Amino acid sequence: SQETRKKCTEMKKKFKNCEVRCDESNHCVEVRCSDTKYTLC
Repeated sequence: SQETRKKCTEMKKKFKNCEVRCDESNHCVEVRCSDTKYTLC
C-alpha cells in the first residue's frame, strides 16, 4: 500500500527533468521525459 506514491517520489528524485506522475488505481508510476516514457509498477 502507497508503495506506488513512495516510488513516484523516488522517481521524481532521480528524474526531476522528466514528467514523473503518481498513481494509485494501477499502482504504476509513469515517467515521461520527452522521447523516453517508462512505467515502474
